[PDB]
Formats: sequence, C-alpha cells, structure tokens
Amino acid sequence: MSLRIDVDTNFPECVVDAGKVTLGTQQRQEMDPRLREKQNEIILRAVCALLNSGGGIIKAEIENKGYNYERHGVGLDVPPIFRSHLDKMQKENHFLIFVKSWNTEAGVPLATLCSNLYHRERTSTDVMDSQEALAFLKCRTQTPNVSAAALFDRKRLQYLEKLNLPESTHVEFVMFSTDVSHCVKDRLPKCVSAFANTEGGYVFFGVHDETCQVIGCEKEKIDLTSLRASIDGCIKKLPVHHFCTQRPEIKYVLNFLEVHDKGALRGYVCAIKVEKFCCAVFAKVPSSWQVKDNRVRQLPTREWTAWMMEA
Ligand SMILES: [Zn+2]
Repeated sequence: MSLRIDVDTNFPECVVDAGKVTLGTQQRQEMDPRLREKQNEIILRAVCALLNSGGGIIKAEIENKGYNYERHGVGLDVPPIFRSHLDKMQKENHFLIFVKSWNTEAGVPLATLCSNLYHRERTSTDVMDSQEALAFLKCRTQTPNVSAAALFDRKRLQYLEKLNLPESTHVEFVMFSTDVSHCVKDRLPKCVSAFANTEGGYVFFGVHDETCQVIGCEKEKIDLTSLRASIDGCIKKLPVHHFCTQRPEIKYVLNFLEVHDKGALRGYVCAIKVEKFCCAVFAKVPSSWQVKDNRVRQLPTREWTAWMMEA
C-alpha cells in the first residue's frame, strides 16, 4: 500500500533510505500534520522491513536546520515492542537508526505494523496486535441475540426513535459521514472482519451509538441500487485465509431500513448481518514488510499468515 521507499543492500548490512525528514518532539508537532504522518510511516515501514530481514540501518536526511539530538527529542511514534531493537543517533545533517533483527521477540515470528485482523469484544471493535492474532490463528487452525434480529428485518423506523437494543458483541451502531459510500466503503471492512472473527453480528449504519437513537441520512444523498453493489464488491474483496477444507465465502445479509418522521418517507438506515466465519477474515492486507530486492515490499496475506505459523 502506498509509496515506494528505496533501499540498497550493497556491502554488508542493508541501508533503507528514508530521505527527507523533520525531527524532534516539538518541531515534528509543528509540522504539516499531513506530513508528520507521511514521514513517520516510511520510518515504521523500513524499521519493520529490517526487523524481518536480519537487521539494517535507516539513513535519514534531516530537514529542520540546527536539530540537536539530546535537546529536541526524537518525536517519532514507534510501536512499543519495536523499541527494544532501536538505537537512534545523529551525524551532521543526517540521522541513523540501527535495527537489530527481530529474532522472534515475543514468540511472534515476525514484526507486523498492523494485522488488520479485527475482533469485537463487548461494546468495542479493536484490531488484534500480533500477540493477539497469533493466538486466534493458532485457535482457528482447528476444525469442528434475538431482539437484534427482530430489528434487522423491521421495515420502518422513526427519526430519533431510541431503540431498545444496546451495542454489544453482536450489535454495533455506527453513523453516516457526509459521504455515504465513502463512509461505508471505509468503515465497513473493519466491522465485517470483526464480526466474522468473533461470533458474528449486526452493523447498523446510521444509528447514534451513545443513545441508541435512529438517525439515518437524507433519502436522496444515497442510492440503494448501487450501494448494494459497492457493498457487495467491498466484502468479496476482503482478504481471508482458510485453514479448513470447505472454504466458503463470507455469508452476509444487507437490508435497508427506511426511516420516517411525520409519515414522511425520509431517510435510511443501512443494516448488515455478518455470520460467524469458519477461519479468518482480514479487513485489508496485513501491514508487514520485508526487504525483497532493493525495495521495501509488503508481505502478501498468504505469506504473512504462513510466516506467523512457523511458530
Ligand atoms: Zn475456512
């Protein structure tokens, strides 16, 4: 995903080139917020790169003139368990990070920025850190709420109507952004992944959470004929890895619950039912990186899972 970061393994240890970078605590906090993000990523991708390729050095070229190391801070957001591998240090208008081989620290065979393996415990959808996901992958490697489902095939609803049904491990209420497609096209896969991986459930799009109130969306800023297409294109795009023989699809069900107010046919709630799943469903492809042939290249989902199970 994203940008190409160039590395060259000449001589001994390989050297990832992070290029231009602003540094320090304070002056990375007065950066372009959409570039304190852009830079901090190339670092974390290259740190993870070498974590999974025996070790290396990241060469960075300092932007902010007159950086002083012991006096400006490092100002980089780095995963915690990564830091037990991180010797940082300066040299004129240039900065070096030495990455020691990951060497299966935590019993997890590799360094992963983000698993994209979600699961919804109690009232809350989190991703699993590579600790969590290693166990769930070990635990799915073996083969073999009623009110909620009444609401799922209602046919009318009332604006601001506060439903009886709290968010739980089977019920999640999420609210429409201004764009309906580019909200649901993004918020969905996390949900689908969560529910598939954790006992299945219902995502109610266009319902306030903290109050379980119906809301909806203007009956005109959405188009039910295409939103089912784009919804079905999104779910069949989800990366899944199978342990079993059977090998299904993700079984799911989409209903459009009309909102009303003053008998007036205004609005919409988007409901998706995701049935428990056989193996594992990723929201996108595990963010996880190696140094393969003079670029940092992302690990594909079949390899990332295999790589985690060498344990
Ligand atoms: Zn399966």
